[PDB]
Amino acid sequence: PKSTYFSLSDEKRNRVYDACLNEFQTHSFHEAKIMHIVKALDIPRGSFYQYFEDLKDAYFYVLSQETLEIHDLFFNLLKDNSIEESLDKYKYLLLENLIDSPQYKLYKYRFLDWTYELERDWKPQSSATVPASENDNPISQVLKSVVHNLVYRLFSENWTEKTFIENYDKEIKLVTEGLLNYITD
Amino acid sequence: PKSTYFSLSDEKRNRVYDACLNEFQTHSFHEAKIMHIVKALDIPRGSFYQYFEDLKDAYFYVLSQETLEIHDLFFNLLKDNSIEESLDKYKYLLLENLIDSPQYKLYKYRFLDWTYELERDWKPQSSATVPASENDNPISQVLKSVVHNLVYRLFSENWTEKTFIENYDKEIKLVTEGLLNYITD
Ligand code: HEM
Ligand code: HEM
Ligand SMILES: C[As](C)(=O)[O-]
Ligand SMILES: C[As](C)(=O)[O-]
Repeated sequence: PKSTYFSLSDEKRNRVYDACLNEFQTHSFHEAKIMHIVKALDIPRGSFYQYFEDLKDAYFYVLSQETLEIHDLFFNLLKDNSIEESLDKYKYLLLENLIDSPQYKLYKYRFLDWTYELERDWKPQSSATVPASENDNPISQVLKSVVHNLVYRLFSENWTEKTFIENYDKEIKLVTEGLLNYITD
Repeated sequence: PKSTYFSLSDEKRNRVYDACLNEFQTHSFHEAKIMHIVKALDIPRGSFYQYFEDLKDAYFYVLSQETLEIHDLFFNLLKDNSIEESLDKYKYLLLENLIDSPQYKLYKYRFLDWTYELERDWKPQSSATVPASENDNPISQVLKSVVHNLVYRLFSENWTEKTFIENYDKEIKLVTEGLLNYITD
């Protein structure tokens, strides 16, 4: 977003952010409209462009902020828990913060309704949403792959909560024990 | 594709398939054109529609056939190798059949240039490209996740071959030993 967005008071900036978040919880990016957001906020359309270059700007900003949060939900556990137990705890933070949440829809669109055009503009502008050390390491890449995939399938196959828990457990156990041990047992 | 495509002689059907494959090795789906394929084959445009409903039909068919092959490259090893060693061998089949191949471009577009519109039409029409038992199991889901992710990054970050091998090894070892053992060692 633009400097004027960041120079808003906490209360005003948080209101603007909430309206942008709410638009993206209820519409895919292709369906989202600047007009919806300004009518929610009851501000002239012009005001929107003082905060953001365009819709994409707001979308990327919302994505970056919510993803940072959903990631921190996991990465914060590693300060006070084994990776094993952090993963088991994260399962339930996901129930509360992803499945039973308005973010369910935000993430379904991100996962299913992405495009090369979005990726093209997203990737070069993006700041890390994971810890600085935690991008370059094999542990994060493996857990990313497997957990993102469970989330993708949750959306894709419209899993119930119990089906999500069942597969997460099976697959995170396989990751934890390894392929060799899972095979022996 | 339509019945008339399948009723072609092996030689004629294989020629048509090669031209469709070649169009998709050199263009993203959005950039691909029926006109390119028929000019390659030197047949009237009308002939194309006797073989396929539309471009999407040919694209999906090509994708399904090449993916079946790239998957079988792995799954065929499991008849004659430990899963551990099959994975290590697969790394090199990927060098020969993905990186140094015309399929590099076919797969880059599939990985990076997909859309909800494509997925919407793809998913319900798709037949399995993996063994019947091998869709419903946690091993396949974990290996899918991790290997697809290595492939995504290969394309995304334009990895050299050596960088692909380095990360594959690190990450497939972590999968094989497990997170616990990788941490201990
Ligand atoms: C243990 C849990 C997770 C880990 C370790 C993890 C890890 C990562 C990593 C490392 C990246 C950056 C990829 C790179 O730059 O190489 C990433 C990106 C991202 N993650 Fe996660 N993730 C986890 C769970 C989730 C969940 C539950 C969601 C959403 C429901 C999510 C959504 C995203 C999104 C939207 C991105 C942006 C780029 C992309 O799609 O890859 N992640 N994640
Ligand atoms: C050990 C290696 C691999 C395994 C076990 C694997 C497994 C799978 C599985 C199980 C599916 C179907 C997902 C489902 O229906 O739940 C799938 C789909 C697919 N795979 Fe792979 N895969 C591997 C490697 C590759 C590679 C190297 C490529 C291409 C370069 C690839 C490309 C695809 C494509 C294009 C699909 C179509 C749907 C999708 O994108 O998920 N796979 N794979
Ligand atoms: C500090 As904010 C997530 O309201 O822009
Ligand atoms: C049998 As075929 C892959 O040429 O349609």
